[PDB]
Amino acid sequence: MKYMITSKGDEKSDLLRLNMIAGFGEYDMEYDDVEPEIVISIGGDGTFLSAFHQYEERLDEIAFIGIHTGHLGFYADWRPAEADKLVKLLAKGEYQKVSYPLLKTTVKYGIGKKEATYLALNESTVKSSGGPFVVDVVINDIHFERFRGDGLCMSTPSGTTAYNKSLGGALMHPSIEAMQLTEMASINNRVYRTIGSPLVFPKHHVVSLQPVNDKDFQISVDHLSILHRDVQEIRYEVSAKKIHFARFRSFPFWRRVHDSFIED
Amino acid sequence: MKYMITSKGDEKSDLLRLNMIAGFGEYDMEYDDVEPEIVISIGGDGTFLSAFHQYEERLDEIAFIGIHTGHLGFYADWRPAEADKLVKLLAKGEYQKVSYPLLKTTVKYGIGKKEATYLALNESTVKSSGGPFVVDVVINDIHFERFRGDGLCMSTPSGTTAYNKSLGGALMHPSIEAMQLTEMASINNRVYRTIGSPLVFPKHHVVSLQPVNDKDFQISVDHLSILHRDVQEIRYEVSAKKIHFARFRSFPFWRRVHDSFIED
Amino acid sequence: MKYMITSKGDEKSDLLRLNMIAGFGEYDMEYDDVEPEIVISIGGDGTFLSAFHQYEERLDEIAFIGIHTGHLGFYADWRPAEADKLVKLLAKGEYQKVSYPLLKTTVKYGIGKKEATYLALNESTVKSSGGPFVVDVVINDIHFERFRGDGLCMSTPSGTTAYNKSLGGALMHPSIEAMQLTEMASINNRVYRTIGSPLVFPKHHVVSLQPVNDKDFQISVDHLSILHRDVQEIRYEVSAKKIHFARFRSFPFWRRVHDSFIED
Amino acid sequence: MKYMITSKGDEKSDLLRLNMIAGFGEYDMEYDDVEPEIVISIGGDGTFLSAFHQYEERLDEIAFIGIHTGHLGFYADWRPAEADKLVKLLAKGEYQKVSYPLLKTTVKYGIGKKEATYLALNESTVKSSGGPFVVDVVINDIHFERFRGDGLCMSTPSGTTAYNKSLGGALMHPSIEAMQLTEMASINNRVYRTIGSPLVFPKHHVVSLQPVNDKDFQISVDHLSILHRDVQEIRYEVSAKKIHFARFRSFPFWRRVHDSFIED
Ligand SMILES: NC(=O)c1ccc[n+]([C@@H]2O[C@H](COP(=O)([O-])OP(=O)(O)OC[C@H]3O[C@@H](n4cnc5c(N)ncnc54)[C@H](OP(=O)(O)O)[C@@H]3O)[C@@H](O)[C@H]2O)c1
Ligand SMILES: NC(=O)c1ccc[n+]([C@@H]2O[C@H](COP(=O)([O-])OP(=O)(O)OC[C@H]3O[C@@H](n4cnc5c(N)ncnc54)[C@H](OP(=O)(O)O)[C@@H]3O)[C@@H](O)[C@H]2O)c1
Ligand SMILES: NC(=O)c1ccc[n+]([C@@H]2O[C@H](COP(=O)([O-])OP(=O)(O)OC[C@H]3O[C@@H](n4cnc5c(N)ncnc54)[C@H](OP(=O)(O)O)[C@@H]3O)[C@@H](O)[C@H]2O)c1
Ligand SMILES: NC(=O)c1ccc[n+]([C@@H]2O[C@H](COP(=O)([O-])OP(=O)(O)OC[C@H]3O[C@@H](n4cnc5c(N)ncnc54)[C@H](OP(=O)(O)O)[C@@H]3O)[C@@H](O)[C@H]2O)c1
Repeated sequence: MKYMITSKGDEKSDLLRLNMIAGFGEYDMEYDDVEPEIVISIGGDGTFLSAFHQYEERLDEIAFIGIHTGHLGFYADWRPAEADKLVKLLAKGEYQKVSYPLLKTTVKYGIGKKEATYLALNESTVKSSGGPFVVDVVINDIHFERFRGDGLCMSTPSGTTAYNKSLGGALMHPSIEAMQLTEMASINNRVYRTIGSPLVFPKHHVVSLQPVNDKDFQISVDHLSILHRDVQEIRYEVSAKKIHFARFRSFPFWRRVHDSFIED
Repeated sequence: MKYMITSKGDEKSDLLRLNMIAGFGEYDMEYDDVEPEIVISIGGDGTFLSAFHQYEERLDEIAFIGIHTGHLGFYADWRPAEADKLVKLLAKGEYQKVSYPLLKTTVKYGIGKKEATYLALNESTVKSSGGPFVVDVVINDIHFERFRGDGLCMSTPSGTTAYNKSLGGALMHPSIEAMQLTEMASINNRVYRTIGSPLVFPKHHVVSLQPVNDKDFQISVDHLSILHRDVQEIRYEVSAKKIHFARFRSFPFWRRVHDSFIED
Repeated sequence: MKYMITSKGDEKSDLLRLNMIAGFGEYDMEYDDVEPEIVISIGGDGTFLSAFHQYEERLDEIAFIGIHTGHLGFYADWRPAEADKLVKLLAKGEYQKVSYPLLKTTVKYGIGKKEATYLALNESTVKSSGGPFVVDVVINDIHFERFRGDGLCMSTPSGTTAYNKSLGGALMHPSIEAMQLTEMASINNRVYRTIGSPLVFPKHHVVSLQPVNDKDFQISVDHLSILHRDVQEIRYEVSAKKIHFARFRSFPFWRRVHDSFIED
Repeated sequence: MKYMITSKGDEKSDLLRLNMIAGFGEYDMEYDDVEPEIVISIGGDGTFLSAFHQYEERLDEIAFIGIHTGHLGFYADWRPAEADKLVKLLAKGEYQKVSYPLLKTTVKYGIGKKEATYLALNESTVKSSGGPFVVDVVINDIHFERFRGDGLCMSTPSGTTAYNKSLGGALMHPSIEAMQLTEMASINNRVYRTIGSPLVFPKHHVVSLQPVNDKDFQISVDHLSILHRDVQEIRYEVSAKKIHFARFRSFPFWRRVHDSFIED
């Protein structure tokens, strides 16, 4: 079946890439970066995030795999030393698929726009253009809070180990179909009030951020960060779409969390 | 159908109880506190927790309802002024059922014991007998961390608004079948290391606490707190059992959270 | 003695300003905004911060007073209804002086620059140009940590109720001659490590931030926020300079904290 | 001059103790554990805390030194390998003295008692007898907050690296004459309100905890933890008394913090 390999582009990753391609030549197995059915990422988690966003229109037709050339990421998942074993396993068709939830982000504007929709594997965040940051937070059409602070982060389950974590969020097992909202430096006094706690939302729950003042926002979706102007609504929900992984071997989520934060 | 009413036992709750009983006399509707199919709690959330634990062997045959005589709890849910409307609605059989996940706790001992199993609607916690507190945390048979601190809290989704919240935990929608673990005053230096973050676990995941030193622990299950001696394992998992509520009207979880923490 | 009055510039503040000026005409008391000995701020804390920064070269020759036209700020301190009583008290010379510590910030560059020095009443912060943020933190010439995250905040004691607070910092009584450093969304895993906790530093302690990558930083000093380029060092220390307040009456710091965050 | 040595009482500490005593025999230098002028602690920080509490009536006449037989504590401060060098230095009278602030705790009761006063080098804490914990917090005679939660911790500056830290407190340089108050699992909703933040208090500020319900409290002072009954007031203040250290060499506080929490 058709595959492609992205590389971080340093000496180590390119050489491993060329080796795997040569390895794949002894099977069938066809290189195709337009319509791959396997996408192998070699580098780190940032490399892996770029690979996902490259093929974010073909998610239902692709199974991703990551190899880490340094740490040990949460998306890659294979050591360089295991590259040969992986070539043989991929070529044999010797894998089950595992799916992780994604986050759908919708930015609505005033005319012209032309709403934009984004898909995130880690998180989307919102901050001001700089700028006091003030939004009304609306959960399933009901006004929940007026947030004043530095911004908000909405994380997928596999994104919980990233930005979500730095902000005091929970780590959620990625079999849970949910998104998690954390505060960045909320202001709380006797007049301005936020929940404080991170909030975890199931599928079909919609979290809507609405401008109070100030309709310009710096919005991030994984690595991408853009200033959006004349924003009417930022709308968060668990995507109907999933990312599929090829595995292969047991490497439990909590073991990855252990290895990354406790040690090994 | 058979019902019973528990009261907080102050003047206000007893009178509302007697009124509802009189109200129920005009229907059928039979009072029975041994095998009720409806359990109405009048008081607060503590009243409601006592009602659940009274009937924790009959959960699959009961639908609970709470009335709050002060605040506004997360389990009750009806204002005293709505008592008459509720009598008519209960009597008519005019309700759908909503189910919340429960937490199963297993305490294993050395001979004699005779493991004990407990069911929690809010949380179970563990602290020392007093006492440095040190446990090994084992997730699905794999050693995750050695926790040193004041204790650990394992919360259900509806318990997230309680003890879980005070500890920095996430608020989780109770449609999510999960349990959440938070730290109490963890010790972290270059030698002792915990994850820090709260952890959210799906069904079938098992979290096991094992003594390092020190086999005596003060274990809480909702209101109940007991010193357990010669403990070999404390085992946490999402229960297969659920609590059923009678509703009635829309009162969304996030609206309850809003009313309780933001205002109204 | 010579005074001046700054106003927030809304209807309420301008009218109170003109009234106080008329009131001051019945005494002596001379209006002078070039070399005032009394600076009265009417508005909020932002108004007060602007007044301080206007006269930050004459601090040793000035006594500040704030009037709040809405809340209740930490710098103002007088209700509009008390304006007449304040005119008489100021004119009589009926006040003792109270001094608060200030924060000195030094930004060093590569040639050309021409180091810049700034004085802060609340805090100075550092974030990236956008941009992973990574700095080496050096305390009294010794390398303390490599910080990776969103930024750092260094707060004076009276600034602790502001940005410092949102970040998890301690509230410090302003009689303590100290500065406090908090983290913004620090990254911590088995490889990247920060202290986590806020750090409180006495006089003469120097905290130095040094670029790792990336020599461009968005630096704030109270309201002012500038992108500095080709930065070699950001240097934090308790200033030798103090701000002087005129009081008047007892309004204890902890009472102000109570009124602002608990209620009243 | 007269000295004494306490040991942790394991094989390693006793042998080092006997060696130092033999070493001290070649000077003058007299062993006296009733009225020592030098107290050397060999073990860890717990060993050191016991040594301080042994001689807490003679603080003004003593200079303490700690040797750590494992880690690296904040009070000891010398490696076993440096024991000989330390004997010679102590015997020569080749040291300046450094003083750290202490915390005075006063427990007032109803008749009989007979107030008790305690001195803490790390912290004093308060929790319930078990037991919802509810106290009124009164700062300099003014009611600041009604705290509901698990307890409160009041830490000295050198205690900030201990229990204070686990609770989210600031690390304070021990040249600052201050005490710091942190919350343990505070309850906060629209009805019950605490400050959240840690509070840092200068000398002469008095923090008073008063029972709301419930006059029984589990009070800790460093290692000591006692249930006090029929309590009317717990009163916290920076002590007029200081602990004196013998040094010797530069080992800056922030370097100790680095070594203990970052690495080395
Ligand atoms: N304060 C914060 O915690 C903070 C601030 C901004 C952004 N971020 C995170 O960085 C990600 C991408 O940022 P960027 O492209 O601008 O580069 P970046 O900030 O330099 O990347 C940050 C680090 O996040 C790691 N990472 C990626 N996914 C992760 C996951 N699911 N769990 C744990 N760590 C993960 C990456 O690992 P590799 O080295 O293997 O690539 C990288 O080292 C975002 O999606 C966000 O989660 C965090
Ligand atoms: N530091 C803390 O946050 C802390 C410490 C110990 C226990 N607790 C909580 O208290 C519960 C029972 O404790 P207790 O029997 O010993 O009496 P308690 O400590 O005096 O009760 C604590 C409060 O928790 C409220 N509560 C109960 N369930 C809740 C929920 N799901 N969400 C938000 N608040 C809730 C109760 O409301 P009502 O007034 O309506 O009854 C009560 O006022 C435990 O299950 C635990 O969650 C909290
Ligand atoms: N996430 C955060 O907590 C956050 C983010 C950015 C900036 N800030 C704070 O805002 C200050 C100025 O910001 P800005 O000029 O850009 O306008 P701003 O962000 O809109 O002002 C923020 C608020 O801080 C209040 N404030 C000022 N000094 C304070 C103090 N010492 N204690 C408690 N609150 C205080 C002001 O009160 P008034 O309404 O009376 O003016 C204002 O409402 C900064 O010095 C910083 O402390 C906080
Ligand atoms: N959750 C918590 O963070 C927690 C809970 C209870 C008590 N404590 C702390 O433990 C101290 C004594 O407790 P204990 O007698 O019952 O024995 P313990 O709890 O077993 O001792 C706790 C640890 O604290 C260390 N320590 C002592 N002073 C310190 C300091 N100033 N900075 C950093 N670490 C320090 C000790 O080091 P050594 O091994 O060298 O002796 C010991 O390992 C208390 O004074 C309190 O600060 C902390």
